[PDB]
Amino acid sequence: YGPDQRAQKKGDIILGGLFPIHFGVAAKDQDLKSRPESVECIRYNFRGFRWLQAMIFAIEEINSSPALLPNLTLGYRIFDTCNTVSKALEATLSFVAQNKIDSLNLDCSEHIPSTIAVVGATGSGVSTAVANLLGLFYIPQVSYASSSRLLSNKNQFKSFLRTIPNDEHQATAMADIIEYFRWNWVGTIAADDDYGRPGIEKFREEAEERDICIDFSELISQYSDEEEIQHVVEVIQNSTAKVIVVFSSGPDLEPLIKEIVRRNITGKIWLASEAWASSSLIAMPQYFHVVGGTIGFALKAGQIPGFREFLKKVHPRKSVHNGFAKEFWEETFNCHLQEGFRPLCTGDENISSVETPYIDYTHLRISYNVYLAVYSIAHALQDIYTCLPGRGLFTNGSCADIKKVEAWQVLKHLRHLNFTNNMGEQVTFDECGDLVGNYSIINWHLSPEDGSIVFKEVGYYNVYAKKGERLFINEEKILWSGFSREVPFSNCSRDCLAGTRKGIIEGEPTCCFECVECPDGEYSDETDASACNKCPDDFWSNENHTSCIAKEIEFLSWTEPFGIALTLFAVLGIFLTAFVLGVFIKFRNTPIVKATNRELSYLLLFSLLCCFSSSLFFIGEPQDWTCRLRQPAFGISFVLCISCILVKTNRVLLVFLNLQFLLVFLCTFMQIVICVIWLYTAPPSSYRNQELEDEIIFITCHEGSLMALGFLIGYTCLLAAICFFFAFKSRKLPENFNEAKFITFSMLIFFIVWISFIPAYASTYGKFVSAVEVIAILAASFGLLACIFFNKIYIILFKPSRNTIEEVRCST
Amino acid sequence: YGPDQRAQKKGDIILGGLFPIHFGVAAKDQDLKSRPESVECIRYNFRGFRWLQAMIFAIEEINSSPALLPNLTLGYRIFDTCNTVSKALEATLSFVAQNKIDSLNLDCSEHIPSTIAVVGATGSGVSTAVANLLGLFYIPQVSYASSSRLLSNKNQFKSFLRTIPNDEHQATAMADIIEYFRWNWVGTIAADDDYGRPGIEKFREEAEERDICIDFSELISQYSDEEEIQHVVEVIQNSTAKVIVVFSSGPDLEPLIKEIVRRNITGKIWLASEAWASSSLIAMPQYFHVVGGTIGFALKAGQIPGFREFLKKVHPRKSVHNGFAKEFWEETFNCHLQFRPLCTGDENISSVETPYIDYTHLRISYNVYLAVYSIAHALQDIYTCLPGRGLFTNGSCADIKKVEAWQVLKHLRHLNFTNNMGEQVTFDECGDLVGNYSIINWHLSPEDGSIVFKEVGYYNVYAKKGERLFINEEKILWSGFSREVPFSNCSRDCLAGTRKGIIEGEPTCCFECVECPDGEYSDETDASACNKCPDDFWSNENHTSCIAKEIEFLSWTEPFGIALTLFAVLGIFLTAFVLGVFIKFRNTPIVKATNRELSYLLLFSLLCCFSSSLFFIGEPQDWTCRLRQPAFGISFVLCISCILVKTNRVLLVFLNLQFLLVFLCTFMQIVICVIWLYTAPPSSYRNQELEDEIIFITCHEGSLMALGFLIGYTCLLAAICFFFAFKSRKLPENFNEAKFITFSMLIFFIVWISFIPAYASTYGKFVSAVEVIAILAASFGLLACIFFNKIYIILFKPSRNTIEEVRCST
Ligand SMILES: CC(C)(Cc1ccc2ccccc2c1)NC[C@@H](O)COc1cccc(Cl)c1C#N
Ligand SMILES: CC(C)(Cc1ccc2ccccc2c1)NC[C@@H](O)COc1cccc(Cl)c1C#N
Ligand SMILES: *[C@@H]1O[C@H](CO)[C@@H](O[C@@H]2O[C@H](CO)[C@@H](O)[C@H](O)[C@H]2NC(C)=O)[C@H](O)[C@H]1NC(C)=O
Ligand SMILES: N[C@@H](Cc1c[nH]c2ccccc12)C(=O)O
Ligand SMILES: N[C@@H](Cc1c[nH]c2ccccc12)C(=O)O
Ligand SMILES: *[C@@H]1O[C@H](CO)[C@@H](O)[C@H](O)[C@H]1NC(C)=O
Ligand SMILES: *[C@@H]1O[C@H](CO)[C@@H](O)[C@H](O)[C@H]1NC(C)=O
Ligand SMILES: *[C@@H]1O[C@H](CO)[C@@H](O)[C@H](O)[C@H]1NC(C)=O
Ligand SMILES: *[C@@H]1O[C@H](CO)[C@@H](O)[C@H](O)[C@H]1NC(C)=O
Ligand SMILES: *[C@@H]1O[C@H](CO)[C@@H](O)[C@H](O)[C@H]1NC(C)=O
Ligand SMILES: *[C@@H]1O[C@H](CO)[C@@H](O)[C@H](O)[C@H]1NC(C)=O
Ligand SMILES: *[C@@H]1O[C@H](CO)[C@@H](O)[C@H](O)[C@H]1NC(C)=O
Ligand SMILES: *[C@@H]1O[C@H](CO)[C@@H](O)[C@H](O)[C@H]1NC(C)=O
Ligand SMILES: *[C@@H]1O[C@H](CO)[C@@H](O)[C@H](O)[C@H]1NC(C)=O
Ligand SMILES: [Ca+2]
Ligand SMILES: [Ca+2]
Ligand SMILES: [Ca+2]
Ligand SMILES: [Ca+2]
Repeated sequence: YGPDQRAQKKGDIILGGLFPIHFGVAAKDQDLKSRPESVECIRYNFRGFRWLQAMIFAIEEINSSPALLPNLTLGYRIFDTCNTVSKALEATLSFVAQNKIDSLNLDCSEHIPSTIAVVGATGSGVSTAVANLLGLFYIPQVSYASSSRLLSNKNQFKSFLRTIPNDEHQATAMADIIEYFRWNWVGTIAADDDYGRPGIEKFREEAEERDICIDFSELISQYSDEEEIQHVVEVIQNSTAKVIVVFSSGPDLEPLIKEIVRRNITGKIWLASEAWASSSLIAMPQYFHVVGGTIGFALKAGQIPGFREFLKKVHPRKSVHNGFAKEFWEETFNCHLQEGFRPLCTGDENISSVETPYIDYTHLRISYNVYLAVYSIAHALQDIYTCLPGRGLFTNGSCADIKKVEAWQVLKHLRHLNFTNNMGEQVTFDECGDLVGNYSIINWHLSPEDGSIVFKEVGYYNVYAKKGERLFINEEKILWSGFSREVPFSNCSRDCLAGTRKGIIEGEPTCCFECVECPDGEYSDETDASACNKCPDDFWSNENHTSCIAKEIEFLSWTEPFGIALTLFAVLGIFLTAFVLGVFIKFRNTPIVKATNRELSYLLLFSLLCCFSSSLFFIGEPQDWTCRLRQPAFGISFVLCISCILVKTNRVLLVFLNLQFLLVFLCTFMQIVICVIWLYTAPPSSYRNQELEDEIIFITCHEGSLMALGFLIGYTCLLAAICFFFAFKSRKLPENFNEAKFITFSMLIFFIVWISFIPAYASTYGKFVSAVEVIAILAASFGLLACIFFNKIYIILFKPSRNTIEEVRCST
Repeated sequence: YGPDQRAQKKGDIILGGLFPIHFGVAAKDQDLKSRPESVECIRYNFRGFRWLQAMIFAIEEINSSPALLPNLTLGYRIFDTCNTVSKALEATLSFVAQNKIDSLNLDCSEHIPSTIAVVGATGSGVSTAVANLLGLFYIPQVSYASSSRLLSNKNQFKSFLRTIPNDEHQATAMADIIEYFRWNWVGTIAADDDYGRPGIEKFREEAEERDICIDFSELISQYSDEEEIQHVVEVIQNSTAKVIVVFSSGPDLEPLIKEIVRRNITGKIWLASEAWASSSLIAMPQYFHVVGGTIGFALKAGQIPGFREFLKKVHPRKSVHNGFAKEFWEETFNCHLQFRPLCTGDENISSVETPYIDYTHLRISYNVYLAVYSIAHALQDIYTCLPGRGLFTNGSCADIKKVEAWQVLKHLRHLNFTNNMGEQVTFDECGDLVGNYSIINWHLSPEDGSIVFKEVGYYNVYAKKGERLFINEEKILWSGFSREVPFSNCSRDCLAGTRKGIIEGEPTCCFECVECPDGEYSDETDASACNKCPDDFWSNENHTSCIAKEIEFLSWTEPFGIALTLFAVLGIFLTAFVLGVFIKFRNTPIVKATNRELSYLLLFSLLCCFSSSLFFIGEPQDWTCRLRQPAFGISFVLCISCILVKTNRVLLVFLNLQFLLVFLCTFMQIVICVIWLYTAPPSSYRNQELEDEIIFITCHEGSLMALGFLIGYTCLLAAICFFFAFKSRKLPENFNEAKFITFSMLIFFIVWISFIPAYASTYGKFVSAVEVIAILAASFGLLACIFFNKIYIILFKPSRNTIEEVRCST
């Protein structure tokens, strides 16, 4: 009536199931020279047998309780799929044998039992192929471990339900894990089925959202040959990425793991999915120098309060409704049962003496899914049983009949299901028939007692919280590759420090770059800069281009000690001129003072008080008003002083008011008219220039027109030359204590100071070019004050005042 | 047993058939006392009807010929799938009904026929679901239009064969088309099934190798609701990529196309796969402002001779074995068979424009023809087997009257036949067939206003990589117009003055051009690193290419240097005239009155003084700048020391002593010029620090103390002579010589004082222009004062009486 090896028991209501008792089929090649024969399944799976026992224990538990489904019993027909689509299709063609006869009008035993619900398959290709056929007859299929997203399409899979979350949240969780430890450079490996490809595509979308670069991406399989495995290992070994993300199962990853262990490749960081993070085919001590320190996902554990004793009650003779117990007994103890080199089995053997994954578990993660997968169908049937007329889920509020139940009525009550389990948590299904739950994050260690691999919990993924606040990882429990508390470095290129930029594009992806220094006018202080940023105006870049600092303004100042030293030599001149004026005003109507002109000497001593005070326009910060008055002050004061010297000597002044006060006004007026035309045609101005150096701003003054500056100096030098020539011709003539000799000396000192000044102006730098124009004024101003006046002051004031000051003297 | 309407004919060997007579099914989802019923198909498909008629015509043509399978007949049973997996599984269960009883031991009618082979489905999900159920019983399945790569796995699909190539070459061809027209910013759209998804993953894998950046990737479906369509359209119209690559079919693309038409989105470039490049659902003229100008692939054509005449003979009452003809006659003429009027039987098939009779090429109908003939040649190879040469265990043949499905599968695995067009047909180890592609482009007809597909190229799968694609650019209208090739790059290419230089958290295809700073350049049209311009060169103005620098010095061939050279040669040629008059007119009282031998040592020092100015003209070198200053120093101290001991007033009374006072005064400067050059020598120096455009060649003088000593000693010896000669200006002796000595020593100081501003006021190339005139003025002033008045008296008219020993004494 189907497959030979089966577990079945009769009752009023039949359920079906499909479990992996073997890992696969025998690898043989069909040459088709003869009739094809049925294939054999090779490797025994003990986890699958425990999952099968979960169904039987749940069904018997419901059969023993009068709270759930009174006066009604359950049966089962359970087969083996061997992780192959063909054997699953052979079993599910037996599930639909009665339903298909009525649809094909084939009209032969007529005693075929009916299946109203199936606890579905493990893999996601097997489940799709089963659901394709079960959807024709609306038979519900409650899978416990199929987690592909493609089964959430309710246009194609009308009657599919599951008790496991799908793989969108796990891909997003791996993206959060990679983003958490600050990595960019990864690689991906997938199985070539319906479980690997959507997980890798969702992870690729999530990683491309968060700027994570993928180096290599490969597909592997259980039946891939040797050349493909060698090519994948060459792809892995040619890469600098340490972090590798795997969506695969155990049987699909075991060839690649064995090949990587054979070449002994150490130092990779494996990120595991739910299928192989707890797999005993890969969690072996022999491989721990390759796969140590693996970080992986797990489901949430469950409590079945009587299950281990039921596992221990197994026996190959007392299990008459289980056809799978005999081979479990043979593979567990390595012997042979006599059919009613391997020795003969006896019934007196102990389950606890052999370490197999049948009772070596510490948690229940998929067996709890099988437990709820039976209890959901049981509460759907109970919801059918307890209905009151007029309040059903049908047209007129009518109710289905518990004596005559059809599969689509159970499907309709499974679409509206809300029941509380043994822990007090509520179980419902979505509009896509899904169920949601948390994840655990575990890490592979090495036991110090027996050397096996221990899965220690390091964190959780809480699916109910807001986006960005879901992952929790404790870093103090992670051992990277079984040791090495340092977090490993797994991004492409090392970061550029301050004063550099990411700079050069290469043709590689964005994660790989270089480091280039900034120019000499800009600043950059950040890790991984893409450009260099310009300083604001009147700022210049700091050394190493980390920050930007201010700029220094250079001018002659009032408070620096050189300016303080130059102010006192211009104050001393004023208080020496105001002493000569004091002696001249107090000691008037005396022969020396009255012998020459008294009124011209007052106008000469006022012009000297203007010549000393005209040097203070060259000290300080230049502005507009102190550069439009800087040159006319010197010009007018010196032409007034030189005119008063020239017109006073009286030898060729009156013999060739007064006629001598009118030769001063014209000579100063011809300079005033120049200084008015200059300021009303082309005025001087200030300037803040930055062109000599990039770190010093100089404050200088533009003089405007140079012709009006040439006239200003040429007229003064012309008048001093006329005075020098007219005073040189009277040096021997003694009159007023040999005055023309001292006038000649003063006009010589004026030209000596000018000729000494004209080298020094064109050879100095800023803040020192306004330092020569003060000493050039404060040398001529004492040279025109000493020679004319100090000899007469000595005769008037000191001891020659007894006899030398008289009208008899100062005549020869 | 099975579906209601079918096309069925009895024979000795029965073949199956699965064709899409309809496009899809309706939507009904509720379970309120349903006992849910059969789903209805909606839209009629005439192209699928033509494919079904191709299979029927091939079977009838095989049965008419005595040269292929004699004394035997072929039958058929053909169903409809409506592009649905469930509707195909209902028929496939009817196909395997006899074999299924034996496996389950279900045991009854016994009249169930046995199907030998199935002509497979169109879609790549429907074919997978059929192949899963058909591989149990080893019934072969030959598909005419499924092209997914997932069907090439022979561990899972043990009995599946194809007559259409898979989609590796199509995705590689799309990558070659994109690389040919030089784009790097595209987008992708794929159908959400077993057709679109591996093809778009293969295209992504090929496009990462060729440096093509993808902007967006989205998935569509036939039964998508409204919100997904609005989201996909909003993804499309935020992108700057004009090139969109679609890998889907007609019914899955139609809702998105309708939504893009209603929002009037224009300007995009569509790249079509084989499925919708000839689809009439998308190629409506009302959509031409959106999808006009599409570039797509197409298969290779075929020839079936009497096929149109077979198509023109369909009739609802003369087709007794084809139960699909009644709905065809209703849908073609919009009438009703016994508000739609009542049909008569006499309507004309050529009066209605449908895709049934208007095709102009056969592509998939030839695939159905080749499928049926492949099965027939496998049966003929079974039939003509010689005993002892079989393909079975002991070399034994099969039996044609008791044939089974696995025997036909074994023979189809070893099939090699020739078709009506003269080629060879065989399947490889994955049951795959290899073929070329044609590349077509959508135009608008100027007569009917419809859409015309014009061949612009071919893709050749038998050539070496990089030599497969052929495209004729002269035949492409890029949107129904616009012969210019469009632009799809993320950023425009940089120029030679700039560099490709930013990173934004954006893909490598997107950048911006940063201009090179003053001093750098590039010289390529896409440069990832701006280059520093080489040494002694500088950027021009736009940093697109840089030019050399200008070296600044006073030169021999510039006219100013020529003028200085002439003014220095005139002094030598005037000194050699005074020396000629002094040598010819010797033992005469003017020449003999002073020291004659000491006046020959002064006209040599003047010849050295004029020639010492030629070290300041030209390019500075190491030897010129090491002899530039000592030559001036020794020549001027010799020329001043020969004047100092010549006046004779305080020289011999305060060739015995004059030469021994010349020698010490020149030796005291020779020792300085030896210590300076053997302790701290001067050197040449090229400097670029003043300006970035001009290099200056100047000279470092080394120590400044040994430079100050020369000038100080020279001015000291010129001041002592001035003081000693000023005190004798009135004394008349040898024609008032001390007055002229005073004038010469005054002119020397005037030239020095005039020189000292101009050295510190000039720039480069003019600072060596003042040091020549300052030497050529002192050298003329130390000659004109001394050696002209005497020459005038000796040579010209005062030679009669003034030159005598009675004169030149007072
Ligand atoms: C104040 C002053 C007029 C300089 C000055 C000072 C004191 C002096 C004492 C006696 C006599 C002339 C004197 C000139 N400001 C002008 C300055 O900007 C620029 O000056 C020059 C710059 C170049 C060449 C010459 Cl030829 C001069 C002068 N001259
Ligand atoms: C050739 C020379 C010695 C300049 C020279 C030329 C002709 C001259 C004629 C008469 C007398 C002295 C003369 C000096 N090269 C020196 C030059 O580099 C630098 O010179 C100076 C630079 C700054 C200050 C002074 Cl004080 C001098 C001089 N001096
Ligand atoms: C768009 O970008 C592509 C590549 O990103 C540019 O194609 C390059 O053009 C230069 C100039 O002849 C060639 O040297 C390169 O070999 C081309 N690249 C490739 C990959 O072939 C194309 O020119 C750009 N189009 C623009 C800027 O209009
Ligand atoms: N859900 C996985 C299968 C799976 C989950 N947990 C497992 C444990 C063991 C083996 C397989 C599994 C899939 O879709 O393919
Ligand atoms: N190649 C398509 C099938 C196909 C080819 N041409 C078509 C024309 C119309 C519809 C479907 C098709 C597939 O694999 O799915
Ligand atoms: C790359 O690695 C560095 C450590 O070298 C780390 O600080 C950084 O966050 C990583 N990720 C980036 C740049 O995205
Ligand atoms: C890996 O690198 C080696 C270099 O020795 C090369 O030969 C090989 O083809 C590479 N494999 C890849 C890129 O898959
Ligand atoms: C393999 O790699 C491990 C890692 O350190 C090393 O200890 C060992 O020596 C290597 N070789 C073998 C043969 O195990
Ligand atoms: C299930 O029932 C509980 C209690 O009646 C209710 O609080 C909860 O919202 C229900 N769940 C759903 C999905 O309706
Ligand atoms: C998931 O985890 C969070 C916090 O760890 C917890 O509050 C929540 O109850 C968990 N979910 C379930 C269904 O227990
Ligand atoms: C597209 O543009 C709209 C309008 O600005 C914007 O709201 C949306 O976020 C953009 N992106 C996508 C993916 O739709
Ligand atoms: C669509 O837009 C184009 C220009 O963008 C315009 O010519 C055309 O008429 C539009 N079609 C409509 C509004 O139907
Ligand atoms: C198929 O038949 C042709 C015709 O003789 C022959 O040339 C060819 O070698 C055969 N085999 C293959 C694999 O094409
Ligand atoms: C395929 O394309 C090439 C290029 O034109 C051509 O030579 C060849 O004949 C075509 N057909 C076949 C069957 O190879
Ligand atoms: Ca009970
Ligand atoms: Ca690359
Ligand atoms: Ca025949
Ligand atoms: Ca991005």
